Amino acid sequence: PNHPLWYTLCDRYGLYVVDEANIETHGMVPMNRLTDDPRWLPAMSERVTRMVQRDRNHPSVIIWSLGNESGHGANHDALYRWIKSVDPSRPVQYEGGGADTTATDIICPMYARVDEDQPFPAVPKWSIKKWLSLPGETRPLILCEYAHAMGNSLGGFAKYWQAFRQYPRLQGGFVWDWVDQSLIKYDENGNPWSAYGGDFGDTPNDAQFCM
Amino acid sequence: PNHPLWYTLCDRYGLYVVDEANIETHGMVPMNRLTDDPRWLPAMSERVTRMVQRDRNHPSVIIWSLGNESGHGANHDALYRWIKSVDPSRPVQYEGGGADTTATDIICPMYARVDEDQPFPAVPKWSIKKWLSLPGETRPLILCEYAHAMGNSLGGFAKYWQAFRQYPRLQGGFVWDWVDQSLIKYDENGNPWSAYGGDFGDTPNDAQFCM
Ligand SMILES: CC(C)S[C@@H]1O[C@H](CO)[C@H](O)[C@H](O)[C@H]1O
Ligand SMILES: CC(C)S[C@@H]1O[C@H](CO)[C@H](O)[C@H](O)[C@H]1O
Ligand code: NA
Ligand code: NA
Ligand code: NA
Ligand code: NA
Repeated sequence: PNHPLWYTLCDRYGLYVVDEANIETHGMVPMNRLTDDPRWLPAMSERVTRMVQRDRNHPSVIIWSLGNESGHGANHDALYRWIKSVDPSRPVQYEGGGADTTATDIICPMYARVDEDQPFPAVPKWSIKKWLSLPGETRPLILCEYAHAMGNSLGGFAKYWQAFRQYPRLQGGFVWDWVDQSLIKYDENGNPWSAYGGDFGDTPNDAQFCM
Repeated sequence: PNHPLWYTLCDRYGLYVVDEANIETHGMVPMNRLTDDPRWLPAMSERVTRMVQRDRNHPSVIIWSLGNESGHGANHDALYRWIKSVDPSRPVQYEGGGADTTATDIICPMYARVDEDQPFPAVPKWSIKKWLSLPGETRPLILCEYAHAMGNSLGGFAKYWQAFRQYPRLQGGFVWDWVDQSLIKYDENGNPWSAYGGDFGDTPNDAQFCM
């Protein structure tokens, strides 16, 4: 959840918002080790329930998200249903565990390509055009993350938009991401420079991936 | 419906057969002027019902077709249901009126392209990949006619098969078509040669489109 003023501005300037719970357990092995553990349901529930209690009156928020990269656990299904029950005015989405689980109203993959499939075991990233028509699938598809803008990037961006415009159910996505997470440091001449992972003695680190 | 021996051979050699009623009113304006006319329901019913009564015991026949290029009329819906009722063991298909009407269990367009949409009024031919995922659509797609092999042709044939293999619901199609409808004529020297439309004084005619 963001600083409270953010929603006020989106309400007034006009931007659709996906409000997301502060829940990410990416480094766990497997990714859903905590989210499928009932012992952690309480902690997770508050991160979801208290967000809804705080932001449910903001018109800018149109979709609720159960968090990010935490695999797919039984706790997600429980909280998915809690939200659907308490606030039926907004769809609920969550990408963990394959982007099309029982815990999401929207197929919301991250970095699924336009025409090329990436058949990873258990959690494949199908071509988005293909994903829509898989047997029995009927939901809209909006990428929660796509077009990783790291450095000299965004090659192939037009291919996504051509598909978005051609396929009714391909309803867009959220580019990753808005601003480089570089930090200011100062050299001997007191000149400020942009720093990334590892520049503060932090280790281990993932260097420029924060930009 | 074909010569009776054809079904015998298909049963024994092994070929899936689409048995089609002898009904085509392509030349009408609009194309469904007769098929939507109840006065013509009797004549049409016999062409469908008598076909089913004759070939319903052939295992090679796996799909029934209500005919060809006769637009979409109420008579089609009536006969679609008649077949569904008397023989639930075989899906019923029909391309007329848009290839995805209420008279077909299979999206069976003719010459719909792989990636390119052909937004014709009332009866558009959508890209086959796009067709499968249109809002609310769930049926399989098998082209009743594609890759018009007229003369030096079949360019782009590989594009269809790549799509067929990638998309579960794109289950193939029927190339148009098997053999040139050329007829033999003889010159002054008694030497035989292949003739087409117009070579018999027949006029008006459509020349080489029979091949
Ligand atoms: C396979 C790893 C790179 S995971 C990858 O790292 C990215 C770095 O910007 C983002 O955080 C993505 O959301 C994450 O899935
Ligand atoms: C005249 C075309 C626009 S209609 C086209 O003609 C073809 C000729 O081989 C086939 O008969 C197709 O089935 C028919 O739709
Ligand atoms: Na779209
Ligand atoms: Na990053
Ligand atoms: Na297929
Ligand atoms: Na022809």
